[PDB]
Amino acid sequence: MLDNPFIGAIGYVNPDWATNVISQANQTADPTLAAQMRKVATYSTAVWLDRIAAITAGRGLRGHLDEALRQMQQAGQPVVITLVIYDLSNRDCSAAASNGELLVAQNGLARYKAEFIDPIVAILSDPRYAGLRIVTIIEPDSLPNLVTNLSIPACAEAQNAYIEGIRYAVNRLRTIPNVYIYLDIAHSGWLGWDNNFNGAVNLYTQVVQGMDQGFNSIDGFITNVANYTPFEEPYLPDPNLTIAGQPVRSASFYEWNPYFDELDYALALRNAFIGRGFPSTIGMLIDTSRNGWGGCSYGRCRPTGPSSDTSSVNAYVDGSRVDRRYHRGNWCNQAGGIGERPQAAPRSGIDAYVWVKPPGESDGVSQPGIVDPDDPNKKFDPMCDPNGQSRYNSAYPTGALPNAPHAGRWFPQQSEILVRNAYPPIQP
Ligand SMILES: [Li+]
Ligand SMILES: [Li+]
Repeated sequence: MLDNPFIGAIGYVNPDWATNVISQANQTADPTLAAQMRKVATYSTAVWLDRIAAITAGRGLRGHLDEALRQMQQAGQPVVITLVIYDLSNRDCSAAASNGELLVAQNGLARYKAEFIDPIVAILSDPRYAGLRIVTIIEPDSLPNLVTNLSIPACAEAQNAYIEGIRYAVNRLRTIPNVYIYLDIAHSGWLGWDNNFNGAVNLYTQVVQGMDQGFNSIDGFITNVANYTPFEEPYLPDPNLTIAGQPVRSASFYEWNPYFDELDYALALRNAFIGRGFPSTIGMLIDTSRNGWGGCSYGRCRPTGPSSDTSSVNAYVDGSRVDRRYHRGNWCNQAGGIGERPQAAPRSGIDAYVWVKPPGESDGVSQPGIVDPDDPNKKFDPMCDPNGQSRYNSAYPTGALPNAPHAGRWFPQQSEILVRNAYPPIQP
């Protein structure tokens, strides 16, 4: 088993996502933007298994793996395909409701094992796929809730199902020698504060220690999945820098969080886990699909230096940060930009920047009253309301784009914004 499956392999290109991108390009008036959209279709994005039906619907898990085999044969190089394992019972427990089909009180954990993990593992175990490198991102938006959100009944009730579900998933996947396993561990805007950071290190250490292979059960962690947090905040490199008698991390946008970006956060976690007994062979992934923050939106353009306004902490930080969101918890349908293209080992400790969330796919429908005919479990979330306030802090707008289709469906307007705002800009 490789130290890093992204070294010496080319990323899987999902033809179903790429078809949507190319269709968008053909509907794009601006010839420059259209050529950029066309180029985006050539990059590697992850295949999400977000419900039991995803295993067989359309080309299905087998179909994507067969396609990966074809790309491998054509390229004469190993292909690395990324899969997102995302169907825990009481999924996304801190949200008032989730699109996830399984509930703890309705045999959720048992069905997670028997109808979701087991058939996936049976497919991935097929000797036909032995030559691929298969990366599995384990359960976004799960464990970090057990650090910060246990006051919420759906999270407190989900504790064992999350722990036992994730242990089961990893234990079974570890029986397949070409599967590389990365646990999702949120992003800096969730677990950066000292108490959350230490609580997460404790929690994940306990979860992994209880797996069959202990600290050898996983290959690393991933941050920023489907989020927009920059990998680097180059004009705020020092969270303790004094402006107007106060450190810049005291700004309203950060609320004393010592981590402004995913590189610092991911590497700090990696060192902390190594300190707890994880082998130094662990590596971190960062989802850079939508965190470039080029172009202009939310009343600002990308900064090109520290703010000249040193009159207040907030003025300085707000003029210096590349993350332009109104509030760090604004996760739905943001007017961001595509980030760094997928690339292996960009810094020591980082296995790769990857695109897990596929750019252009919606984070959620933008108003209630509209049922998804193809998924009865998809539901409107107020964080996607373009006319609403953040639920995490109602002083701030959601920043969500209007006219969004249900989660996972192609979102023409956001796709154009994401490409136009790409950083570095897309090279057609
Ligand atoms: Li490694
Ligand atoms: Li930094």
